[PDB]
Amino acid sequence: HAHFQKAKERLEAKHRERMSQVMREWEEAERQAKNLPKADKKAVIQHFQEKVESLEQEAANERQQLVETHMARVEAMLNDRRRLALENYITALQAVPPRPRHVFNMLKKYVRAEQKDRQHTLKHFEHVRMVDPKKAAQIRSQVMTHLRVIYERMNQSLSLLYNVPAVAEEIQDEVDELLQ
Repeated sequence: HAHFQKAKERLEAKHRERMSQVMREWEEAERQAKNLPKADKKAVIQHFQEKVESLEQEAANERQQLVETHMARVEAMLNDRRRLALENYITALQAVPPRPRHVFNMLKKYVRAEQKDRQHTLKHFEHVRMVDPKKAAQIRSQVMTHLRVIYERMNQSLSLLYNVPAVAEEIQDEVDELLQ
């Protein structure tokens, strides 16, 4: 996500630099227009106001596209991190004999992968809800659906632990720390 915060910061510096050039050009336009009629003086104001307006719109566009790519990329990576962890956890469960600490460390990596996915998803949805509530209402369903899926999957994965009760009893408390 460093990739993202860096892009984010640069997007801002770009927009802020562009916003500065406009405010200058405006100043000069104002001056190089003093020797002008009212209607022509009001045209300059309108003109730079519309210039600022389009600049803000394109920055909004860049920001949106940036998060969109970010979400896509992070989802593919999180999915893979989850798949590998789940495999290592299931494989630990079937070891003969099963080793409690090894099962726990693999389970922890898997739970953390799922928690990461849930957290990232929720944080991005909440960001939208805070800045643009009406827009959040539009993706609400898709988001909650993805969250429920993560919840069901993690719980089903955790339930596998009860197929090896001896192991479950030995790591139950630490597993609780994990979910608490």
